[PDB]
Amino acid sequence: PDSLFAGLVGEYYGTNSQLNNISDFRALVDSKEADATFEAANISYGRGSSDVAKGTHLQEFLGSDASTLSTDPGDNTDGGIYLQGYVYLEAGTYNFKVTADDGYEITINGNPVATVDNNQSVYTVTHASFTISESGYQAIDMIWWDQGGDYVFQPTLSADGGSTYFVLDSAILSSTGETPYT
Ligand SMILES: CO[C@H]1O[C@H](CO)[C@@H](O)[C@H](O)[C@H]1O
Ligand SMILES: [Ca+2]
Ligand SMILES: [Ca+2]
Ligand SMILES: [Ca+2]
Ligand SMILES: [Ca+2]
Ligand SMILES: [Ca+2]
Ligand SMILES: [Ca+2]
Ligand SMILES: [Ca+2]
Ligand SMILES: [Ca+2]
Repeated sequence: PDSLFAGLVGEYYGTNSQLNNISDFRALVDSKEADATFEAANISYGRGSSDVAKGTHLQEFLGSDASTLSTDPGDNTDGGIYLQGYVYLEAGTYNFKVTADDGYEITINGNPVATVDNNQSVYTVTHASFTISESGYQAIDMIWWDQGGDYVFQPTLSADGGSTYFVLDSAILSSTGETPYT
């Protein structure tokens, strides 16, 4: 049975190879078991320095979510996270605005809705709008990585045409698509 919690299922992967793009990180995820798992209940991570994959930097980056880590990974040069689960959204129009170092991809109901397919120092992109056709728990997944140096990841979402944005957190996240009461 899968744990029901108000968050996404988190997996962390580290590597001593260079992560240059989304393909490289997804290949890392498919290559092995997660180096750690966690509950992603407050998806606003970092900012920090001196490589996410070194020392306790992952714990610092994950902050409020670090207390759910399954283990303390050893050192790597490069690393990233894969989050998957569900997000409660009412039918309507939305767009992401993401602050990140390095890149990332977010999908909703299997369709990319926010993509940065390269390394970058901290940058904020306002992404194109997408529609939700039916109110309820939408499938969501995210990948983010750090090739080294600084690291930050804060996807925010707007329901009102970019006037206000919110962090994805325990108010609307579900690990399985059932209603969490945690
Ligand atoms: C040179 O380092 C800078 O740029 C790279 C991307 O090239 C980022 O990954 C890193 O965090 C940032 O500090
Ligand atoms: Ca895997
Ligand atoms: Ca460590
Ligand atoms: Ca924090
Ligand atoms: Ca905590
Ligand atoms: Ca730069
Ligand atoms: Ca690297
Ligand atoms: Ca970096
Ligand atoms: Ca505003």
